[PDB]
Amino acid sequence: MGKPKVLMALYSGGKLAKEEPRLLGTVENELGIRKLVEEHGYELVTTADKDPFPSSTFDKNLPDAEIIITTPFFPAYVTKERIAKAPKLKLCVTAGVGSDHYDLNALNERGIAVLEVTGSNVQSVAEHAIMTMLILLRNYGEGHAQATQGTWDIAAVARDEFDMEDRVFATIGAGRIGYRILERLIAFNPKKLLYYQRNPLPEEAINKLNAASKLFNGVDNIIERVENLEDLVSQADVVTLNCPLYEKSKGMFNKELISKMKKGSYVINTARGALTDPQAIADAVNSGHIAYGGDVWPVQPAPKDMPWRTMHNPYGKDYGNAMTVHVSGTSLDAQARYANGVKQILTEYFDKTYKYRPQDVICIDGHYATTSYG
Amino acid sequence: MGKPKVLMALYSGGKLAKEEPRLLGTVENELGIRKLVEEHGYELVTTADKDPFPSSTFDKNLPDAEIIITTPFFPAYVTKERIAKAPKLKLCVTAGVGSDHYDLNALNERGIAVLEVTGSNVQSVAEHAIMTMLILLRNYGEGHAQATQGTWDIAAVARDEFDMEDRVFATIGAGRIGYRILERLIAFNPKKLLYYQRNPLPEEAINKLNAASKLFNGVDNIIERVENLEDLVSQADVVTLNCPLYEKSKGMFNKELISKMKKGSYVINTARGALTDPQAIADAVNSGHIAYGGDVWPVQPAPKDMPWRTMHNPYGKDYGNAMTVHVSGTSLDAQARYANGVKQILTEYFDKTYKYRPQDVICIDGHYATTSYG
Ligand SMILES: NC(=O)c1ccc[n+]([C@@H]2O[C@H](COP(=O)([O-])OP(=O)(O)OC[C@H]3O[C@@H](n4cnc5c(N)ncnc54)[C@H](OP(=O)(O)O)[C@@H]3O)[C@@H](O)[C@H]2O)c1
Ligand SMILES: NC(=O)c1ccc[n+]([C@@H]2O[C@H](COP(=O)([O-])OP(=O)(O)OC[C@H]3O[C@@H](n4cnc5c(N)ncnc54)[C@H](OP(=O)(O)O)[C@@H]3O)[C@@H](O)[C@H]2O)c1
Repeated sequence: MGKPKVLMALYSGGKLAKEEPRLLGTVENELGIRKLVEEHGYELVTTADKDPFPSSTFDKNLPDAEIIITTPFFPAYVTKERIAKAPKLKLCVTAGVGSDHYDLNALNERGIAVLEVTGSNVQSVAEHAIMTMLILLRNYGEGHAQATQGTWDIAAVARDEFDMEDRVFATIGAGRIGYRILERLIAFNPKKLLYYQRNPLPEEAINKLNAASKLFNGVDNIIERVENLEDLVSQADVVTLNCPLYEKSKGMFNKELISKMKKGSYVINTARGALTDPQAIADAVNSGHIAYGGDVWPVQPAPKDMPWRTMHNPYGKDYGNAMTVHVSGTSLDAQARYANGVKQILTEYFDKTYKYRPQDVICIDGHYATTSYG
Repeated sequence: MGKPKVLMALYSGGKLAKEEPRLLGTVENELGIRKLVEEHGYELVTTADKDPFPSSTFDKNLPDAEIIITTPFFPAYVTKERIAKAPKLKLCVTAGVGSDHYDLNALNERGIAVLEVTGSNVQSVAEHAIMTMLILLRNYGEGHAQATQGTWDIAAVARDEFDMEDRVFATIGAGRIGYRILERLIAFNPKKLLYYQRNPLPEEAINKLNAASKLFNGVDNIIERVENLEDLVSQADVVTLNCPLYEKSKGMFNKELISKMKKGSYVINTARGALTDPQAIADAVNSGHIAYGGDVWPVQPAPKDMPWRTMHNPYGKDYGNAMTVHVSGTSLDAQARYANGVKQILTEYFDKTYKYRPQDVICIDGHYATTSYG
């Protein structure tokens, strides 16, 4: 019978966040939304203590949580069991983009509204995917290692060092992030750009890439839709995952699909870790069939023993692994965007106007409100 | 009174090169030019033993060297002293691009011709410079470290993690590589692109970037020439070096010029290591004033104790250092290009037609033949 609770789970930044106000996505700085939440008579409970269910600080504040705020880089998994003891939950907001860590179906069954700050990090992840591509293709790991450990073995680096130019790049998903990856690839003079999704790209999108290809490289018709998944990964040197975890996309990048790729190919996954068969990825990196890079993991924070943390090609420890901890969507520039985004969503809710941006809505009124989840 | 000698100094790749025929830039594979050299009655002496002067295999074969072939990634320093005991030297060819390791003035005084495979690696280095930018700005080092050493400290990565978008990129040199860096930056939505050289860019080059800016980002007039060097580095978040080591460019990026940059700026140098004051770079990285990345060093191979091998920002060992061993110009795709390039230069010379590509000529007939050196 207390005040209504806003329960927010973010990662902790300690003294770093206390001295860097731009680290808004931290428990310390609370996205800057404390004044607003208290202006409207709500109790703001912010915590980084999100696991051991059901003993966490997060779990213990579920019974009076009206609004739940999470963040994908350090995500409180809002499962059916947890939704079942949050009886007055009305709204879930993701501080960022990516809401697979909710049980969206159980939330619909309760009429729960689910919002994201769609578009706050689309450019940031696209930069991360391009960086990953460049790091793997050009063998930055061994090139940096040679400089770090005092030697000068040019041939060890160059033996696995390829240009981006004249490679074939394929993307599973040409949405906001996927398409933005294609855009930044054009000036690298690819041999061909492939894409695979359930609907064909718009025309002016195909025309924009072809126009860019013509201006930069004098090449035309560089983009092409492949409709068979095995056919897409067979033709490509580099495949990026830029689609969502939507149930039948569970584990789609499995042992068989990896086997259909050329030996020495590259897999980038800044989308969702669970799109892959995680051990099949590790097997294929450690065998040298592929190199792998990305920042999303199947379980976050990732276990110490997670096989992706020690994957490498046979050539050496610094060959073929460009993993990072989940950071692309939470650069300082991105954090400013989605902190302001969470503030606008809460303002609309508190003022009881609910004039949300429609692209921000993931679930509402008991139904999905987007193709990005299901 | 033996046959005339072709003296070639390349790096060694051992069993790697013996099993990878694409490693043409190695002693093992000899650029594929042995048949041609012997077809014309020449003795091909290939060696990776290039230092201790005057005792090296390289030095000991100078007295009968007619053609000298070097490579910048592992360069035999053809100094005045060494030219003085190569009395029948006629031609020096660089297996790649970058000929600062010759004494070009002493070669002119002898009428020595000096050739490069201009353009063989322009795209490869531009990819390396962009990769370096992305690695430093986005804090890949700590992001990769966190994943490697079993932890999950999101805030440590994000505290120094910025987007490429809305940053100001400045290039010292808008030649083939510099301009190609600008081209690949456009789709990253920069705030502004600056450049600094002795002559203004052509018009259709300015128009190509502005056209690309308009198509991708809806922005116009994105390129701008700055004429004061301190003024260029004051305004920029990222400055790339893409000009040559031409005597008064010796040590230009010194303590003072670094001090004029904003704290937390970035310096990329895929050009020549000696463009910088090397210890001033180390001082400014270790103090955190800048981050630094690149693959060229003042002395190659770099000493074990070279300060750039252990530079890092105060935040940690994996902050602010993106050094690699000199590899960008020697990717497998690049090696195929400049091995064929060295073959054409030798064909023209052996057939005594000398129909060299004019862009390949660095010195000839006692004079410089390019603005890229002097
Ligand atoms: N690493 C990070 O920090 C970070 C940050 C934000 C987001 N993300 C991840 O990136 C993902 C999407 O990014 P976004 O916001 O750009 O998504 P988006 O804008 O919704 O675009 C997704 C695209 O993927 C396509 N797609 C959907 N299901 C597919 C399937 N099964 N196979 C192939 N293509 C499919 C969709 O087209 P059709 O509907 O026509 O198939 C759509 O065009 C999110 O799910 C999230 O997991 C990561
Ligand atoms: N890392 C690698 O593997 C690798 C491979 C190849 C080359 N490189 C390096 O990259 C350098 C050049 O690359 P490139 O082949 O693209 O050269 P380039 O085509 O000759 O272009 C050089 C540009 O720099 C400008 N410039 C010359 N001197 C300058 C100065 N003092 N200050 C500012 N700008 C100046 C020139 O314009 P103005 O004459 O109008 O000033 C010219 O436009 C080479 O010197 C080499 O050291 C590295």
